Amino acid sequence: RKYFVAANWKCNGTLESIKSLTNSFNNLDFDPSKLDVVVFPVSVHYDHTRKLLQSKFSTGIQNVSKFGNGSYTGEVSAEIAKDLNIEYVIIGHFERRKYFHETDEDVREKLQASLKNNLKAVVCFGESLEQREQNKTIEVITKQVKAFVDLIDNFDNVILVYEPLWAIGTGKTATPEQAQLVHKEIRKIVKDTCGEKQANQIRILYGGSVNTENCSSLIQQEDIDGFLVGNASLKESFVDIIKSAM
Amino acid sequence: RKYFVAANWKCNGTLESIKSLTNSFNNLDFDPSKLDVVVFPVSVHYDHTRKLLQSKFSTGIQNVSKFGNGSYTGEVSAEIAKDLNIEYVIIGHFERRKYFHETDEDVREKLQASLKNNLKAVVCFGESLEQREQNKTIEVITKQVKAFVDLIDNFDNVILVYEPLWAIGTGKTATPEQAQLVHKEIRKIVKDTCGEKQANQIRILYGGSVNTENCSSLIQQEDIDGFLVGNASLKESFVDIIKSAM
Ligand SMILES: O=C(O)[C@H](CO)OP(=O)(O)O
Ligand SMILES: O=[P-]([O-])[O-]
Repeated sequence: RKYFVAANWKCNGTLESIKSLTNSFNNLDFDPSKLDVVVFPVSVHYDHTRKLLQSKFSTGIQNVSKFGNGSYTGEVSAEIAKDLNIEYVIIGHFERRKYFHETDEDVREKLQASLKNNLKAVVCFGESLEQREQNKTIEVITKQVKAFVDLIDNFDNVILVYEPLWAIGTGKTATPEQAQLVHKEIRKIVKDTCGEKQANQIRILYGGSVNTENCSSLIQQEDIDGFLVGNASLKESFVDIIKSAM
Repeated sequence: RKYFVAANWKCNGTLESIKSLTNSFNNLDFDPSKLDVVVFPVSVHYDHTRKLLQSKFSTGIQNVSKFGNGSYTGEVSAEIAKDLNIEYVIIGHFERRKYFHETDEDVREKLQASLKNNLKAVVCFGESLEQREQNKTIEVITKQVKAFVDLIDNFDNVILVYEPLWAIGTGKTATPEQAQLVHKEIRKIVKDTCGEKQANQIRILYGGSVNTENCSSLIQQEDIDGFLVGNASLKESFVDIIKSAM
């Protein structure tokens, strides 16, 4: 599988901080045919970020609308993303499910709209602390993945992300071994639902706390194909996280 | 009061269509010291739009986060807007109340963040067909305005918009006089919750259907200080709607 390292800048940045951060990223010599490196700035920072990053970096946005063009004040359609050659979208991030009540059906509709417009999708899911302590991790992830997985018609163009919500902001820690087991089962669902080749092709990223210290322990696991990185991707040392995939 | 004519492009535009439309808008000679004219493109179109419009046109975005900077994937904070010199935000548009379940409390929180970060805000509210048919227009608008109105300190920098939801896709039609009656009531609510001077300063825009054939009849009404214009603002003839306020 081609490894995939993504920077989710979330709701952070200034014009000047992005100028310095993108300059630092550009100093890393990597081959984009060997690994994908994608930066997801805030929507209003996209043009600045895409201009400042060298062409080896891919870019995307952090959300996309389930509606197409029309009377949807504040939304960005997949059609507008296509017209701007915004290559990737994040869908289903836990912060959208938590604060903006995004549902599995919304994730399905956004994936559908994205694929129809030739956008590549980074689709997020994962179980809560209570679900995990109830031994419901596989029931929860299965339902979340089955909400959308039958739409995938090209297994390079959809990238899955496991978010261990039980170990985000809970004072709990996931280990590489724990993450590897969930990733194996995610790949088993894709297998079940879409077939063995397709399952062995798709990228499944880890979306819990990634930093320069733990990144290699994660990506060296057999079924962990890269990361969706949050706060560590706002630092110049994010290049060392990319190096773990090189 | 200075009149205020705003283009809510909603979720519409291509880079090419915006190049043509902004060129047509730039041909209109008007004096921005006498009239505010504000364009609200989609977030990922903002940079292109602001570079293409002469500064006589003010610009803004169609939504803003209720949260500040941080782990809010997909949101745009008021701090980020301010660093980009985005001048205006729309808050509380009925489409966000409808499709994204934005509440009065969300509107308040977005307004507080916006004003904290020295943005100007276009704040929308209005009653449904059922509410009007139950004779609850004033009760409903009083509650919607009182959810946020105490946050306003500079009554030039918050602009209210009445959206007659009862006449939007209902087959019902608001006459300019019916609009005027609600605008006068909104101004009375501001007078009694804030003060007389405050109420006489604040702009109250009509946010129902505005086109080249009705704009003159609306802006002549005493308590109508401009418009938040939808589909008609995607047309070159929007310049004639601007002229009606000149
Ligand atoms: O990966 C995301 O996009 C996350 C959600 O937590 O951020 P972090 O890497 O800091 O945990
Ligand atoms: O966009 P509205 O005036 O129909």
